[PDB]
Amino acid sequence: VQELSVYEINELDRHSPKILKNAFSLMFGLGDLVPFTNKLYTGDLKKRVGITAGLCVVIEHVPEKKGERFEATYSFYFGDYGHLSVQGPYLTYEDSFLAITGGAGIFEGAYGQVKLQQLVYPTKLFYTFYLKGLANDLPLELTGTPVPPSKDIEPAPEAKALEPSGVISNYTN
Amino acid sequence: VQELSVYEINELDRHSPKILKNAFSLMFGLGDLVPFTNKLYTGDLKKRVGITAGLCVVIEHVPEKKGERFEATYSFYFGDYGHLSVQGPYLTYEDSFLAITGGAGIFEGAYGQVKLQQLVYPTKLFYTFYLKGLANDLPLELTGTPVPPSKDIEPAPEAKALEPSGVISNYTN
Amino acid sequence: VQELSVYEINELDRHSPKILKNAFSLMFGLGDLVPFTNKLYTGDLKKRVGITAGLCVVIEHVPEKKGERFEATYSFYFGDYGHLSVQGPYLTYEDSFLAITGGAGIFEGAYGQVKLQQLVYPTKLFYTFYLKGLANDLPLELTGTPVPPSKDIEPAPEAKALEPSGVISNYTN
Ligand code: NA
Repeated sequence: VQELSVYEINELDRHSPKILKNAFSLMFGLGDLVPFTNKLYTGDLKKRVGITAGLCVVIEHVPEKKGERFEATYSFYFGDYGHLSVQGPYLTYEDSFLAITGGAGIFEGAYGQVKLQQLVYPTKLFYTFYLKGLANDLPLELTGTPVPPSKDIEPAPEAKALEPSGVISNYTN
Repeated sequence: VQELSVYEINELDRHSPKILKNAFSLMFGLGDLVPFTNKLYTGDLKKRVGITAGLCVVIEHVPEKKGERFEATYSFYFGDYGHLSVQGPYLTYEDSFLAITGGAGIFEGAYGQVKLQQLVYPTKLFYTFYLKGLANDLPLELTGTPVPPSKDIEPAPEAKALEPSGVISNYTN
Repeated sequence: VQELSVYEINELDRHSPKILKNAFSLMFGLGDLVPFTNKLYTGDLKKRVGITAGLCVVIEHVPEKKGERFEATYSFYFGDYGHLSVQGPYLTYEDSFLAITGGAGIFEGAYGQVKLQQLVYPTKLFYTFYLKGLANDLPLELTGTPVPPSKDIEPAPEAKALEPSGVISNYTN
C-alpha cells in the first residue's frame, strides 16, 4: 500500500457546484443532481496539482444528521502524472470510504479505497488514498508529510498564486 | 472466487424511482434519466443489509422486446461492512452481467462481474456477485444459502419490520 | 498486456447525442449533461461489433483550445463477448487516456488504461485498450491488424450492410 493525501478546495471561481433541482421539496432529495469541479493540492498544501471533476447524485435528505447522502462518480487530475477514478458514498454529515475504480498514467492499474474527510461546507475536503497496484513508487513531490486536517487549513500562498515553486508542471485547470 | 447473492426490493417508501423525462419521444428514449434507491436484503432473505443507490441513463427503447436498454452506475451498501460499486447494462426485458468496479470495507479490492436477474420488473431483482480480490472470507451472516429466485419471494418478517434479529449492525437506510 | 483497438462512429441514426442544457451560458459549461450512444467496429474496420453507451458531464469550456472538457462514464459493447467500462477525461480538442474500471464476459477482471484519439469531432473516434487481467487470449475476429487512424477511414461495405460476414454474432444494437 502506498498512501497518497490531497486537499480539495473550492475557491468560488469554477462555477461550482451547479445544483440541478428536480425534487419538489425545498431541501435536497432524490432527482437532484450536482455536477462539480474543485481545485486539488498536495497533502502538504505546498503545491497545486490539478482539479476534481464529476457528478453527485442526491439519494436522500437526512434531517436527523442535518445533512445529505450523495452517490458520487468523479476523477482526481494530477497534471502530467495522470488521474484516479472513484465511485461511492459522499455524506455531508460524516466521513466515508469510496472505491478506487482505476486510473491512468502513473496511476494505471490503481485499486483499493480512499478515505474522504469533510472539513468545511462547501469549500474544504481532505483525502487519503490507500493505493495498490501501481507500477512504481509515487514521485516524491506528491508524498510530503501531510498537514493534519482541520477547518483552518489553507494552501501555501505560492500555490494559491500559481508561482513556479507552488505548482507541478502542467497542473490541471 | 466467493459468491454473494442479494435481493433488491422496491417497497415504494423511498421516493424512488424519480423519472427525469427529457427525450424528444413520448416513450423512454435517449435524454431520459432515472436516479434510484431500493432496499437490499441477504440472499436467504433473513436480514436487511442496506440499500442500492445510483443512476440509470436511458439508451434506447427496444420495441421488439417490449422494454428498454439502460446504462447503470450504482453502489450496493452493507451497513458497517462497506459497499460494492458496479457499471454496465441494465435491460428491463432480460438478465445481464455488470462489471464490479471496486469496493470499500470488507469489499476493498473487489473485482469481477455480477449477474442481474430481472425477477419481477421493476420491483424485485436478484443478484449474484462473482467476487475476486477480497482480503478474507465473507462473514457468515451474509453467506446463508440463498432462497431460490421466484416471483413470490418475501423478506423474513423480522427483516421487514427492522427487528434486531432481522437487521445487520448499522444497516444502511 | 493485450492490445484491443476499435472505431466508434456516430452514423446519425441513434438519436445521439442528446444535449441537456442547464448552464446559464451561450457556450457549454458546468450543469450541461450529454447522454450518448454510437456504433462500434473492429480496429481493422471489417466487422460491426456493438455500441458505446453512457454519459458525458461538461466540466468547463476551454476558450483557448476552442473546445470542452468533459468527465465521461461509459461502456463498450461487443455482442455475446461482453463489455468494457471506463471513466475519465474526454477532451474535444486533444487525445486522452481513460481508466478501464472493469468488464464482463471475456472481459471479466479487465483493468488498465485506454487511449482515446480524437479523429473527427465528434463523429469518429479511435481507441486502444491496454488490457490486463483477462482469463484468456482475445478472439481472433477482434484482433486483426488495425487500420491506422485517419480522417478518411470507413467501415467495410459488408459491415455497414450488416451481412453475416461483416458482423460479430448478436452484435449489440
Ligand atoms: Na489484480
